[PDB]
Amino acid sequence: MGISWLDIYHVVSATVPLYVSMTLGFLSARHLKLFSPEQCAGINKFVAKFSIPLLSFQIISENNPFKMSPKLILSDILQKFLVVVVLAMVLRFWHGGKLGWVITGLSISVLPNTLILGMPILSAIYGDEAASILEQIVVLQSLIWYTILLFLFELNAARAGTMKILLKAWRKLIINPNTYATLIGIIWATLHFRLGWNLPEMIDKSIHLLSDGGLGMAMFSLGLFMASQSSIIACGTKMAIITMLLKFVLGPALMIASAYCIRLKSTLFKVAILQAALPQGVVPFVFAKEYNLHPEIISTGVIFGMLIALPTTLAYYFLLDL
Amino acid sequence: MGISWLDIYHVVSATVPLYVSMTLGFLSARHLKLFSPEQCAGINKFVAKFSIPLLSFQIISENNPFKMSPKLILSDILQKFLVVVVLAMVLRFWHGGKLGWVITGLSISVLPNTLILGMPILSAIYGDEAASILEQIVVLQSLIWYTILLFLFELNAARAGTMKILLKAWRKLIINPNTYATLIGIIWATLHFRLGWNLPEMIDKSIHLLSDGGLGMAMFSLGLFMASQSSIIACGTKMAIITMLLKFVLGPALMIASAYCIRLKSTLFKVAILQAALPQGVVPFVFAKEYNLHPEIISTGVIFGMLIALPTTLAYYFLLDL
Ligand SMILES: CCCCC/C=C/C/C=C\CCCCCCCC(=O)O[C@H](COC(=O)CCCCCCC/C=C/C/C=C/CCCCC)COP(=O)([O-])OCC[N+](C)(C)C
Ligand SMILES: CCCCC/C=C\C/C=C\CCCCCCCC(=O)O[C@H](COC(=O)CCCCCCC/C=C/C/C=C/CCCCC)COP(=O)([O-])OCC[N+](C)(C)C
Ligand SMILES: O=C(O)COc1ccc(Cl)cc1
Repeated sequence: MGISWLDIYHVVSATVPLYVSMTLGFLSARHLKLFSPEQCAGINKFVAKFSIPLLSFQIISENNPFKMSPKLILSDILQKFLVVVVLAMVLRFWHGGKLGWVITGLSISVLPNTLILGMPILSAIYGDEAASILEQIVVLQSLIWYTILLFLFELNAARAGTMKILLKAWRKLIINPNTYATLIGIIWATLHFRLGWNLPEMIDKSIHLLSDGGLGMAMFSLGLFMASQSSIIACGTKMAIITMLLKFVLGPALMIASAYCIRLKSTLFKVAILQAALPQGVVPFVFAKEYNLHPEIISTGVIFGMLIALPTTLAYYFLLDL
Repeated sequence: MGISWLDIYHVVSATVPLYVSMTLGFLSARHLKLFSPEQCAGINKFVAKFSIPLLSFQIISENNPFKMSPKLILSDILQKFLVVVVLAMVLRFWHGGKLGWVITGLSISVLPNTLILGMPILSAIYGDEAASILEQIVVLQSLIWYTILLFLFELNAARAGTMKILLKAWRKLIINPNTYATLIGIIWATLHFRLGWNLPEMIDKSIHLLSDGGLGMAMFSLGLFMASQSSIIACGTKMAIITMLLKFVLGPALMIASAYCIRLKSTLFKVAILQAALPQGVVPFVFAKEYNLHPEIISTGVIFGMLIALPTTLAYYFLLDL
């Protein structure tokens, strides 16, 4: 069946540390009362300005741009376009600030946590044939989709003529370290994998020194933020259910539609579909907190996702084989 | 001059990442204005409360108490006794508070940086045994000397009769994260090296996620604090010389005296002496900044010692080697 009992344990081992960090952050902010809200904001700003950009640079620079499969990229782009279209259509009939929910909808719908909790799960269920397609997904995710998400965040922030707002958002984006990180990362990937240049050991050691606890500190900030809320389900039960349906019932459905449209055939099809039902991630939450765009919804989604990501992933895996 | 030129590159490569993190912190605090003073204090608090204790626990757990060299421990204790007596005597006849000055002196004089700026250097200049000796010294440091320094910090904070103040310092020490970290690390090292109780990966992964970036974060905090002051050499002129002649002319000299007192022989007599003539670690800084005890003096020493680490250590190597 593939469930075994020595793989769903690998999943739990990969997931538990992210929970230990969140619990430590929450206890520190709530019961121990170490960090004031300003200090928590400073920690989150450090995560968003240094850890995340450096991790994105590493991810982009450690993958060959000339080996990425065009079909996978087309499928990912089509999924993102479809989710944008459906969210825009929904926000017209039902619901002021409409762009804010689009960013939130995209954050919790088409940005799975493929980096950490998507690697062991999928690598075990299908082997190494799924441990080289989830890096093509993660690199594309970081570069293209975090650049676009940051542009949308800046545009929304500037909103509160028309070319003035776009110009202001673009000007604030070029100063954003994430853009520089992604651009330098892709340039270095091209150079390394075409001309063979190797990064000097000093620079690699410096980057690995300053951006090694990025995931742990991100979880710490995410746990700090839930110390400032009244309940674990900050948004509410009704909104939490929608947050789950937007991540495990809509994202996977749009990914299946995109894969069918692109006609994915080999394990690419199943890995592409089953990686869209993965946990939500924390980078979207980090951005939401930094720009203060419905952080409660994102962070509430992250927890319950990471809880229920195993049963849903196994259900999708059983469905696919059928 | 006989030292192989590759050693110089090893030292420079081991030292560059720390300077890079320091420069990034300084720029973010002073030139980019990313962090307010409260946010910098929060980052330093996070480093001191979650990164340093976990790193110390790791260091203690990955050492075997039953292979420790008694002569090395006696030499290390005798250095700190000699330094304590000499510092008290000099502060007695000549010269706030004496206890605070004693703490600063014992933080700038008998607490070098061995973990990072000692292994690649003293192991690439002497051999492989030096790595084990430095590991033992670092374990002694993080186990007993950091705890004693924290107790002294708490005593100074309380002072700023005797039994009541000592009791208050003890009460404030038992809850300190470092105390619990070291007291659990020693017990776990005993259990793991006497019974084979390997630490489950679910816990090692959590500890690493929350402690890998501890060193980079400490350097970043040092850079932020240095940005807080006006000039790079904040302490002045007679506090940047009487702070380095106690770390490179007294810290090593009293180790040389203690080595003859204990009669260290072979490589030990040299590794144990040249490890004392190394730059200051950032943990004593972190502590001083947390407790606000003349942090400028420690920061200046840390900044100016990493530059002369190679000249001074080389001079000691070519002097003792005779
Ligand atoms: C068995 C495995 C070990 C598990 C830990 C259990 C230890 C023994 C049991 C209890 C004591 C432990 C208390 C620790 C919590 C901090 C101190 C405290 O106690 O919190 C605080 C003091 O914290 C602090 O400064 C900062 C928090 C430090 C958290 C430490 C996180 C890093 C931990 C590193 C240790 C590494 C351990 C290795 C684990 C792997 C082992 C295999 C005092 O508490 P309070 O009530 O007095 O005031 C608090 C309540 N108010 C605010 C209302 C007065
Ligand atoms: C030989 C040994 C020594 C070599 C050391 C090598 C690397 C050191 C380590 C990391 C890089 C140092 C940080 C660079 C920051 C650039 C400025 C910036 O990221 O944007 C900064 C903003 O930043 C920040 O807020 C965050 C600061 C932290 C930067 C983190 C960057 C992460 C990206 C890393 C990729 C770099 C890889 C190294 C190169 C490898 C390929 C050759 C904008 O200022 P601006 O001038 O770009 O535009 C400003 C325009 N206006 C003047 C109008 C304002
Ligand atoms: O981080 C550094 O470079 C200073 O070296 C040490 C770091 C942590 C401990 Cl517990 C002891 C020494």
